[PDB]
Amino acid sequence: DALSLEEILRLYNQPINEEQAWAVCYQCCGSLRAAARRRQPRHRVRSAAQIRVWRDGAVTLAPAADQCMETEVIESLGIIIYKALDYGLKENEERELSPPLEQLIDHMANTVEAIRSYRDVMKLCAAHLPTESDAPNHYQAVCRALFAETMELH
Repeated sequence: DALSLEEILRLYNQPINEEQAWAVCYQCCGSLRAAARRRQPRHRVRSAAQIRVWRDGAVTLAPAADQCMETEVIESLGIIIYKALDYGLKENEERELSPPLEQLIDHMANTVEAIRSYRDVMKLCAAHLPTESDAPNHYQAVCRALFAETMELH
């Protein structure tokens, strides 16, 4: 009923595509934003195991095998996302990321030459679309589908 992003990465044994990153990012903060709104303990994104992907097409961060501020969660999330977008490459090689995406990840994880809150992140994910107002439906579908298609592999 929910696949961890790490299960999805093992079954396909390949990286998520750009869009899927944009999705997981949006979906995921959207869940974090709505958990801080109920004032819930903030968890760091340790590994892609914690990123539960839902049938209905939500993405929610789990608590890890185990203070800490918002900007930190954003960052640790951005990192897993990079790492996922990275699956199965060696050291010498890194993936050509489409600039607005590099630019998103670099900003979430502090790798640049602003973004202080989950909200900020979504405004950016949503900016990636031809119509800004489409985000919450598109990024559902996208994830909804990444679940469906992964269950087809079993």
